[PDB]
Amino acid sequence: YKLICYYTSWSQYREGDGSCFPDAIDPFLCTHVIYSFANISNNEIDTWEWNDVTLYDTLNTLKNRNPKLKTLLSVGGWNFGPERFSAIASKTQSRRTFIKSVPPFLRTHGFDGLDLAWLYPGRRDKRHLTTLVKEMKAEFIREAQAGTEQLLLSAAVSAGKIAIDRGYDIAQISRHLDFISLLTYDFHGAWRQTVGHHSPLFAGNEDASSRFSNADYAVSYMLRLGAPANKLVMGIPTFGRSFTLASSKTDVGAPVSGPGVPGRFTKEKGILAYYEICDFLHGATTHRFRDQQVPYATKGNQWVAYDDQESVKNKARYLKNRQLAGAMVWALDLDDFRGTFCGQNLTFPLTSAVKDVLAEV
Ligand SMILES: *[C@@H]1O[C@H](CO)[C@@H](O[C@@H]2O[C@H](CO)[C@@H](O[C@@H]3O[C@H](CO[C@@]4(O)O[C@H](CO)[C@@H](O)[C@H](O)[C@@H]4O)[C@@H](O)[C@H](O[C@]4(O)O[C@H](CO)[C@@H](O)[C@H](O)[C@@H]4O)[C@@H]3O)[C@H](O)[C@H]2NC(C)=O)[C@H](O)[C@H]1NC(C)=O
Repeated sequence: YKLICYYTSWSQYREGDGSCFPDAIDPFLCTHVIYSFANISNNEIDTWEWNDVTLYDTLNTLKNRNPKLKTLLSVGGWNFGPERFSAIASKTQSRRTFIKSVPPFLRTHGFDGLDLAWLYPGRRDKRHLTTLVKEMKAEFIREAQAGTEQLLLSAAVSAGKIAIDRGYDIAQISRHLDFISLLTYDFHGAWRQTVGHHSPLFAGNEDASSRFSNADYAVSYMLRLGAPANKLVMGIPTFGRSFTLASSKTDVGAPVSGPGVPGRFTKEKGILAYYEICDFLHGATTHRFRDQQVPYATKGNQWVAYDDQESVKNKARYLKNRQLAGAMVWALDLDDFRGTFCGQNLTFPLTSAVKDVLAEV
């Protein structure tokens, strides 16, 4: 099984213990580690942060301890305008220029592949995305003639039915990608004025109309559309989504006023790292959706949807049962990487729980 793990560059800036650098990563935890995110300048792949060249080197030295470890550099991301990807892929000339700049950059910095994080292609982009993937892969095939191991090509893809139907030719890109990571943790949050879980595994016979907004539906749908199970990787989150309640009601459908209060370390309204959730739990009431198989907690007027060791193990078993290629984790820097916030002295408790299940078979 593959265990794909993302590391985000901006996590180096969090204060105190929240600060995470590539060397905090256990070389034997994941099979693949993806660095997020690279930029595109003058239609060529480029660094993003001032010290990326140094962090690339730090990350890639983990391979001196685990020679089987593979690293990839992810291009795009949320702070990368989707329109920007749009413009590059739409024109043969700018697309060729970008594709050509990739292999030498990857080789120079010691990466084993490129991850595409175009979030997200729209109806008018579907054809160009296919073109981008095909031609990128052909270039990688060509570059390997030089005697070096062929570069890997992956992509992070929406798990939302409407997003999938609108922007992706799944049957086509599946044949050119080495693996596809499903973003199965964005099924709510988004700004909708009700309380709900962003990463449920199953639909849950209760208050539903989404009926498409759960991991099981997304996986089934991808398989139906033509993606082979052996190229599909299921996304598992290591963060939680928070809400400020509008009333004293805590159960399903409870009214919400806006996102939750920022965490001390991550400092972003609406999100909390798992290590911050471990702290938040002291004094909170914990619950679990029996149908969706995911937990949530409340304290004061704060409501948090998250994943714990039990739900993450549950998701890992599910993907093994569907015979998928593996799991993807977003993100290592949001897991209890120091192993000092969540109690039982274990570094990366969530990611380790997934790895354990995956190693059972
Ligand atoms: C990821 O990559 C993107 C895309 O490459 C980076 O975005 C660009 O960032 C640069 C640096 O801040 C910046 O380019 C500069 O633009 C100057 C003028 O600004 C306009 O830029 O913006 C309006 C937009 O509507 C245009 O209509 C105008 O024509 C300009 O283009 C431009 O003057 C400046 O060019 C200087 O070139 O710099 C040289 C050398 O210092 C100087 O001698 C020249 O006289 C000149 O003034 C420069 O090119 C721009 O704002 C961003 N543009 C784009 C394409 O988005 C992004 O920074 C990067 N991200 C990260 C985090 O690295």
